[PDB]
Amino acid sequence: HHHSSNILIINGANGQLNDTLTEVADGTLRDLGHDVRIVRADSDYDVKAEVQNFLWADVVIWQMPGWWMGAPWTVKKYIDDVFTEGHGTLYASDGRTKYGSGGLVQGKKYMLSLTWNAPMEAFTEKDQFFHGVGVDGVYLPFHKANQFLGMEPLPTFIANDVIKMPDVPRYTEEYRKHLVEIFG
Amino acid sequence: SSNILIINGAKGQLNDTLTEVADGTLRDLGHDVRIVRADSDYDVKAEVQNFLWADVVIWQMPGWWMGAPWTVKKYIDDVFTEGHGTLYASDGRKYGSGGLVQGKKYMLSLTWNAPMEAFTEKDQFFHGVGVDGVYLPFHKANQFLGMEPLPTFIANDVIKMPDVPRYTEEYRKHLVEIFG
Repeated sequence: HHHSSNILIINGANGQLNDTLTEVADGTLRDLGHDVRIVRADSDYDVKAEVQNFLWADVVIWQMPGWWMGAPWTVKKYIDDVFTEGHGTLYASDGRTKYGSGGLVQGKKYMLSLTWNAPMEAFTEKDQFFHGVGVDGVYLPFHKANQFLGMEPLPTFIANDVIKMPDVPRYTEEYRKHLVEIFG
Repeated sequence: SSNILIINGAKGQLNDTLTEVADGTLRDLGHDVRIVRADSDYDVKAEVQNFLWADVVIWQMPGWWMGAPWTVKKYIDDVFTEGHGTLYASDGRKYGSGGLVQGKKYMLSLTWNAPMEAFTEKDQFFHGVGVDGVYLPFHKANQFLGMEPLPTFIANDVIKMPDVPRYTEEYRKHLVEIFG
C-alpha cells in the first residue's frame, strides 16, 4: 500500500516551541522540493481523512513535546484513532497467519522531533533516570507503533532543557541542519 | 494491610474482569481497595487524593498500539500534573529525583494480543527488551513521583488464544505471591 517526497507533519503542540519547529520543518522541507501537510493532533480531526494522509505520505514527522515520559495524550489518541482506523490500509494484522510483520505501507518512513525538559545526560548516563537506554530507548513503544504499519525510522531530533535552558535560535538552526542532512 | 488503588484502563471485558479478580483477592487478603475507571469523567483533585491514600497503585490495562490507551495517558497527564505540590515537587534539580511519594508502590497488570516471545527474543519485534522494557516510559512516569515498581503481570495472546480461564488463575496467583 506504499507507492520529491510527500511529508506529513503531525504537530503535537508552552505551545510555542512545537508550533515554531513545525513551521521550521514546513519551510525548510518545502524549500528542498518536498510537499508537506500539517495536522494538529490536538484538533477534531477526521480519522478517515487522516488515514488518507498517511497513504499520501512518504514520510511522517511527529513534532511533539515529552509529556510524562512520552507522547501527549492527544497524540496517543490520534494514533489510537487513526492507526486503528486504517486497519485494512495501513496494516492487515500483526503478521502471524513474528508479531509486527503485517504492515501494508513498507517503504514509508517516520521521524521523531522532540522537545523535553530533561537534560540529555538523563538519557545517556547509565547511572541516571533512564539507565542509559537513550532517547530512542525511551521512545521504543512509539517507534514500534509506527513500525507495526511497516514504516522505517529516520534519525531522531531532540531539543533538551527547553524550559531550564531555553534557546530557540539554537534548536531552530540545529533542526534545520538536521533536516537538510536527512532530506537534502 | 495496605490501601490499594486500581486504575482500570478497560475501553474491554477482560480488563474489567481482571480488575474484579484483583479487587476480590486483595480484599480477601485484608487490604482496602478502590477502583477508578480511566475512561470516565474523573475529577483530578479526587484522583490526587486517591494517590495520597494508596500504598500501592495497580495499572490494569490492555496494550494499545504498544502502550497505555490514550484515556490512561490522559489520566496520567491530568492527575499527575494536578499532583504538582503533592505527588511531586519538581524534576529534582538529577532528573527524576523530585517525587514526594517515595514509599508507595505501583504495579502493571497487562493484557496483550502479542505473544510473550515477541518481547523476549532479541531478533523479534521488541529486540528482547522484555515487557518492562516496552513499558519503560510508563514505569518512569510513576517513578518520577518517587514510587517503586512491583513485579509486572501480563496475559499474552488474549485475542488469538482466549484463555479466560487461565489468565484469571495466573493473575490471582501473582497477586497472592506479592500481596500474600
